[PDB]
Amino acid sequence: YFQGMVAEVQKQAPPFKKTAVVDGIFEEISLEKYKGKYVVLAFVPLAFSFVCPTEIVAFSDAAKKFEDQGAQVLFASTDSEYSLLAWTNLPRKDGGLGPVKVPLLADKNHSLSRDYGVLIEKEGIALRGLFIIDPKGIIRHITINDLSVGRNVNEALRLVEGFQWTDKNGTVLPC
Amino acid sequence: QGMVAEVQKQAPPFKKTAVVDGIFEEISLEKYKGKYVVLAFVPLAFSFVCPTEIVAFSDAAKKFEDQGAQVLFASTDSEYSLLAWTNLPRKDGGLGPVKVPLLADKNHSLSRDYGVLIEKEGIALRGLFIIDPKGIIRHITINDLSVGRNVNEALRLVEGFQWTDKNGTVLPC
Amino acid sequence: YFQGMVAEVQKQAPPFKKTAVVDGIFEEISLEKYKGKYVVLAFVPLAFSFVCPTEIVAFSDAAKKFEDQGAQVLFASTDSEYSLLAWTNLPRKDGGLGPVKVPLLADKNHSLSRDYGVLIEKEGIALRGLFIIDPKGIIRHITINDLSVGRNVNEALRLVEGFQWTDKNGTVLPC
Amino acid sequence: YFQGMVAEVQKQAPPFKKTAVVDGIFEEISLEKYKGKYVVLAFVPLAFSFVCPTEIVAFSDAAKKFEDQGAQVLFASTDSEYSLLAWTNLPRKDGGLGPVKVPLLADKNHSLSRDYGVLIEKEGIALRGLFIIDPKGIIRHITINDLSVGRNVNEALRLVEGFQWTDKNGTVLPCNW
Amino acid sequence: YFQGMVAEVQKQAPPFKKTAVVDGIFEEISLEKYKGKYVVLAFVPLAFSFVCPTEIVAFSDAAKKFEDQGAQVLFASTDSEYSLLAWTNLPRKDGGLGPVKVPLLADKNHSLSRDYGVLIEKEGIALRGLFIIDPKGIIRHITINDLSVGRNVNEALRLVEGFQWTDKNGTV
Amino acid sequence: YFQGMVAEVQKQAPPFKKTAVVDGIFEEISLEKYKGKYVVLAFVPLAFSFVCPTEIVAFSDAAKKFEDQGAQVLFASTDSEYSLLAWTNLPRKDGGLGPVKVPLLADKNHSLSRDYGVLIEKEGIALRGLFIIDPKGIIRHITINDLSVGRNVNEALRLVEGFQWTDKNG
Amino acid sequence: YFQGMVAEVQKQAPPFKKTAVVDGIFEEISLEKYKGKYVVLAFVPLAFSFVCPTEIVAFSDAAKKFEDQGAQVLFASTDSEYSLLAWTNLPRKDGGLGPVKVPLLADKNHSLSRDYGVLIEKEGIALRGLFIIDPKGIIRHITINDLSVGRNVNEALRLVEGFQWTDKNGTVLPCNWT
Amino acid sequence: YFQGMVAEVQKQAPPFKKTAVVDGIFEEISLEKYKGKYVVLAFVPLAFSFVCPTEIVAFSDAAKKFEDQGAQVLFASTDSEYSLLAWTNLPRKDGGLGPVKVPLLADKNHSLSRDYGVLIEKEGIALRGLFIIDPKGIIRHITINDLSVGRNVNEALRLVEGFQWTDKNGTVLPC
Amino acid sequence: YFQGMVAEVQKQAPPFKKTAVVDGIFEEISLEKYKGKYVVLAFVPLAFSFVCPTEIVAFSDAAKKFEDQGAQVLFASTDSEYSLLAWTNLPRKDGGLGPVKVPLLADKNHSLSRDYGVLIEKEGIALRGLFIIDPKGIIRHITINDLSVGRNVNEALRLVEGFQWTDKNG
Amino acid sequence: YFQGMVAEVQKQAPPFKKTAVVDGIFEEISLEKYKGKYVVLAFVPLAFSFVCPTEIVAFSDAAKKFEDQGAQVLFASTDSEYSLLAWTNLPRKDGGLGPVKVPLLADKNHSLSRDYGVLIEKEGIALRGLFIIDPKGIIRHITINDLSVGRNVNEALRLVEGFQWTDKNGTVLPCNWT
Repeated sequence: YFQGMVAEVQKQAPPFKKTAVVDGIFEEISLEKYKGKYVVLAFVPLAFSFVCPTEIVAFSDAAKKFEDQGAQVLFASTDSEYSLLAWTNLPRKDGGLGPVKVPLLADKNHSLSRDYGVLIEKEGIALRGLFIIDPKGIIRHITINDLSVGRNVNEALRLVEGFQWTDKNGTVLPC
Repeated sequence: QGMVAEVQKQAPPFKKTAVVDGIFEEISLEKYKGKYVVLAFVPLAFSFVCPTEIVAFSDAAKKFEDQGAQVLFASTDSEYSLLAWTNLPRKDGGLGPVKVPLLADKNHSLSRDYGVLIEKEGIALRGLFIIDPKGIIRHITINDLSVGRNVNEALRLVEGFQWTDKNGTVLPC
Repeated sequence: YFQGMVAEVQKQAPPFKKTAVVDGIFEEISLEKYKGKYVVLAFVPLAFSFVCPTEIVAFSDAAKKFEDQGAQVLFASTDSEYSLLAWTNLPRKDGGLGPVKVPLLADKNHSLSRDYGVLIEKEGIALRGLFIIDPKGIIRHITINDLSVGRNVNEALRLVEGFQWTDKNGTVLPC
Repeated sequence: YFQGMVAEVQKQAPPFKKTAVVDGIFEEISLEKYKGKYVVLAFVPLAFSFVCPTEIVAFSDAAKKFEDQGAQVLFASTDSEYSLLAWTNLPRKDGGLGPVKVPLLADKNHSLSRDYGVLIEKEGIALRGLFIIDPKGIIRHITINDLSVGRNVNEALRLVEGFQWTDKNGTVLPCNW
Repeated sequence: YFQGMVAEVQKQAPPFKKTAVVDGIFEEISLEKYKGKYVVLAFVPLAFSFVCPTEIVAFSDAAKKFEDQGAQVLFASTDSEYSLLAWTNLPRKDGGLGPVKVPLLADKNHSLSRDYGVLIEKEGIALRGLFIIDPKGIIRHITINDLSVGRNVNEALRLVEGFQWTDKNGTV
Repeated sequence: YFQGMVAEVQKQAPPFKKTAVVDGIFEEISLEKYKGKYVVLAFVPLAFSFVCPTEIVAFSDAAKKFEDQGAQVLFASTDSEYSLLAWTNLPRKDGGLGPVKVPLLADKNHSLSRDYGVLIEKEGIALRGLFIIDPKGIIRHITINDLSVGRNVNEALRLVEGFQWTDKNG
Repeated sequence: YFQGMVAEVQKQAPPFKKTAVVDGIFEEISLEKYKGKYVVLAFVPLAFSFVCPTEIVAFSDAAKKFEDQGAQVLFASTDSEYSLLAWTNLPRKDGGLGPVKVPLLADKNHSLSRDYGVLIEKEGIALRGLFIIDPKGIIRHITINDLSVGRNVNEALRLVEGFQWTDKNGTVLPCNWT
Repeated sequence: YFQGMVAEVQKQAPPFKKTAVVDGIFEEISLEKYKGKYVVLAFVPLAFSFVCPTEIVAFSDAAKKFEDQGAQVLFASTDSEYSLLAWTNLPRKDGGLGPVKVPLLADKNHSLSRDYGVLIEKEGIALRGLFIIDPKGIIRHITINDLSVGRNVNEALRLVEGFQWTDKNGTVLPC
Repeated sequence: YFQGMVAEVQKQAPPFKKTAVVDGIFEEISLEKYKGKYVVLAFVPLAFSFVCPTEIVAFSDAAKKFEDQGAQVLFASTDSEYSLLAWTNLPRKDGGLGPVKVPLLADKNHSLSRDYGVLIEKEGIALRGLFIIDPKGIIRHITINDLSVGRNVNEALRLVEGFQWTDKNG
Repeated sequence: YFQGMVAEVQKQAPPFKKTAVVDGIFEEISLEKYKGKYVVLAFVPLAFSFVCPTEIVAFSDAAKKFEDQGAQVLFASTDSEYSLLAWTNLPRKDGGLGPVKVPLLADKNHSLSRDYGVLIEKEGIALRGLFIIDPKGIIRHITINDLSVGRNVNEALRLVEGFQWTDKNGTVLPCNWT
């Protein structure tokens, strides 16, 4: 990897070091921290708002399903740490997300959304990306949607599992 | 003019020789404006991994016709390679006569332009792209070569936009 | 506005038409709107920031005075239109900014905090500023103050009163 | 600082060395002279301006308040050291500035007002700029009142005195002073 | 030779390394494997054409007639090595090319079709080329035939014979 | 075709104008002249050389077969027109060649042999190039040999007859 | 003449537009205003200085003599028009300039000196140049001296009246006479 | 001094080395030769040129008045050294110059006039310039006369005797 | 011909218009007036030269010799017309060449000297050049000796004497 | 001569190396070969050209007169090596120049004709050149004639000796003496 590249499947993923909200406190999160696992990132338009984050509630509520089986879930938004933290902090009648079981990252300089070729430059928001990274820092799987349609946590899950297994074995189940 | 197919933007036009029911016919992305399109790439003509996903992929046609969507496969393999790979039976690893167009990107323009081309290897990737009737790409999937994509994801995601784009209104939630 | 520059005193203010939360609704707001009036532009901390009860309340209390004396204030920040809303809805007794009587002008794509050169792209945060802009669009009083300081409402209305006086009639006052 | 950056807050202020009128005699002034002790650099538009001289007198009275806090006041304009020295040497009552307790600067070569962004290129004069410079030579505040309005010395004083708080505490105080 | 060049007569042949089919097994045949020997480099464009490729069977059946003079036969095309392998396993009756004793190089990225300059960049295929490369790696020969017919078998022997006799004895 | 390009199969033939020996006398020959017959444009290395005559006599003697099939035969070289004409005068026993029935184009400034890129520049000579041009100005065949072995008489004639059929039929 | 060029004899003189001190009031002086007369353009380094430079006085009295001979004197400096104005309103005995009958131009933005090549960039003053510019706008004569020494006014008038004469006759004079 | 700038006031005199006619012989004159003296460089229009006999003779005649304050005088032109030679031999009485006691700097490839900027590009002669240089190599005064006004022995010298003294004093000089 | 070239045989020697010494006075000559005749331009090292007046008087002496064959003799040097004029008015005792019968041009500003490529930028002088311009404006001949040898006038227009007869004229 | 200068008087003679027809066989000729002698280089357009080859015969039959003085004659043309061969194998009655006493250089890639700029570039031929070259490899004389007129040998010799004689004493000769 060099600085100046956009993420491209099969190639080294751009590294980060960023402030993050973990279980209600501030923590510094990097890609090197998780090297040795797979790391899943998913993007969303807007904090503290509608659009019905079906997929985010799915992943975060499904966080456990990722953890044991060998995957690491990460969220991201172009907000600052204070908005994300406040939006896990506050209750649901205040428009909160409630506490979640996965690490959340604040990219407030846009570096990540720029890195993976998601950011909408005019709107300062992100399309719906889903990217999967391996323990060597390579991006195995990417899905991207427009902002009217959601995710599938189970598709990503089994695909993760499969790529994991096939890496060590080098085979792939037939058909 | 690197077009670089990207989500929520116009689809790059391409015109490529393709097989429609065992006969040579020119297929462009122009034909179906007004209809959805799912453009899916396969690694190799006569690949070595497994036949019987492929037999299941080639079988699904009516499912995108009911909800008003077109299926297309493309590869950097030649038009002829794809044809002959429909003409070989499945027992030998082939296909047989099938109902889906098989696009030939040998010239590398299409696959390059959508960013699924591996420039060193001159082979396609696991790509899948959804293009709406007005030309905007609403979805893309990419997997690493070794594991296949899923027809069910495409089928679901096309109808999500069927209903939501159809209404013209926000939805609860 | 050349499609260039940054920000400079005198020469006409960079125009913008974006969005804002005015009194809890999203009114489409442009600086074009306020031609014929003075406009005072003020930048604020990130959502859910860390500040005392008095300072913040002050400028909401004087919010009405700009409406009175013949001028319009624009709160703005590199924050998001939705997050800010969340930070007015949440009442003060619970730690939220509470209701404010001025527009909160939302720049999440960094346009506003970019034209005026207050954004340090590393932090994604805007430094304090006061820009006096006449009905003609000319930037006259520049203030970069800095993160920690109160936006002085008596200096802001001193500016409104005095500048408006000197261009409205033309005689200064000595000394 | 690299040779042609226009001054920007939080970054090393452009260093200068310039002819200056101090206490009726010529002296060279540069950033490096003042090291850690703060510096307040203020520009004045014109020597022998028709504007009220009072803006200046107050500054002298406030200089001592800047001194007790470990700060230093400075003045600058595109006028040459003869115009500025002539504008101090004439009594306050006769239309000049008379003697004052604060240094001046002769920018006759127009370097500073550029590098610091307070210059009007066509007029070859300075705006009302105010720069507050730190021990390590960092610009944490700038204010520009255009040309029709002078500055507020109690404002600037709270700003110096008040940034010493954030510096020496290492923290930001929403309500403190 | 700088990289980026096109094949030129009396000059070093552009180096290449590819995957190639040998008797139904993958092998990396590169170029250097054959140093010290004439190297017959032939391109056959995309397969599956009505016209009869009977001439290639003359080479394949005569390849022991060739090899005795110290030559290595190679064909190539822009298909994938799995594609080539499929057209190699398909018998000749049903439109394939079943038997071969000669390596078939798959260059789909075009490095081989592009580097010796037999290419149509828009068609992603070559013309019908042949390059005879001496033991030093120099291109001694260039033939290019159009798409309608093909090349000629005895010509290659006549020329390779000629360059053997002339390169050995010095007399022309 | 654009100027500066090199010829190739399927592409327009470069135009040129050159001094040439025709049945013993100078003439200005240009490619556009012969549009409407096939044209076999070949090159040969040097005047008063050794391998050349026995080869050249082959196509030269065939002039009636190529003019019967509606073709025109041309050789070219970087030697001077004078060297070709004198060559044509020198009789095969003592002579290099003997008089001949086919036009011969001498490019002494070297620009032509550049145009089709068969010229070996460092030596200022040309290989044995073989080009077949149709009435539309398209090259249907190319052969590039080295200097030690001649081409063939039968192959060009067989090829011209071969492409005629596909042109007119299918 | 084009923007950015340096003043050179035999070429069109760069025009000028500047705020100037004319008889106690501000007036903007331009070159097109004098077309039909010669213009003697001069420069002085700094207002409110010592050593009572008398070159200026010489160009004032001699300005009377020019207008008698039909020429126009102009100074200039990059001192601001307030410094110059204050220094004209200032009586001479105090170190001031006293009253003056010639226009005095303010170069405050340095645009003119860069075009006649008399500007000192790092010191921000103008050399002592002397340019005689005719109705056609051409420079026939150049005198540049170091700032420390005054010009000879008598030579200025000598040659000025000189080139008006030679311009009328269209031929050189072997021996100057007065 | 950098090659390509055309002299200036206060700036190093361009170095040059040019064959010169001195008292009927050829000698190499470089300005380095005169380091430690003042040097004066004047340009005469031509050789055998039509000019008043009295004006030309008087200027040449004074090398004593320059020597007495320790200064060297030099004339120059673009003609070849042989033409100027013939003009120093050819008696004044005949309409010529006559013998002359100061070197004659002739440059027929024009270098000198180019370095000092008096080269008239399309003529090939220089106007009447006279330059004063001190025992450093700095240019203290520059006069470019038009070709129709000769020099003034008193105006060329007066400034010289003045610079010797104003420099020598090393003290400020009262009004 | 181009603007900025030097000079080349057959590329039409750069024209000019330049002040010339003619029979003792100044007269304006260009390479125009002589269209229709040949012109021989020749350069000499110096004016007032200390070297060899004899060859010089012998050079000037031939004028009618070029008029009879329809040719015009001009010389050129970097000495000014005021520097070069004085050199025809001086007797031998002072080193004078004498009054001469052929025009002598002063190229002081170097335009020509540089144009024809004989100039030495360092020395600021021209080597002895010779050019023959034909009525049609084409350079038919050029000779350039180094400075140590003059011109054989026989070598000067001998070539002209040949060109008259090559033209055939009838 | 920096490799990409064109032949110019007093500058290093361009180095060149060529196959040549000398006395009925080939050979390699270089400028490097002769260092220590002068060299007189002449061009002629083409082989079996129907302008009279009297210019070539002149120097050739005179080759020894350009020798005893310690000089060497060189001919060059754009012809091939077998073109000059065929052109030396015709006796003069047939239009050829027969055997020759001087080296005949064959430049068929033009490097010599391009180096000295005597190429006619569109036609790939040569004008009639004559150049004088010193032992130190520097061109002190150049003559170009059109194709229509030859090059007098005697004049050329006259130009050959004097340069030698004056190089030896470093003294110029005012008035020439055979």
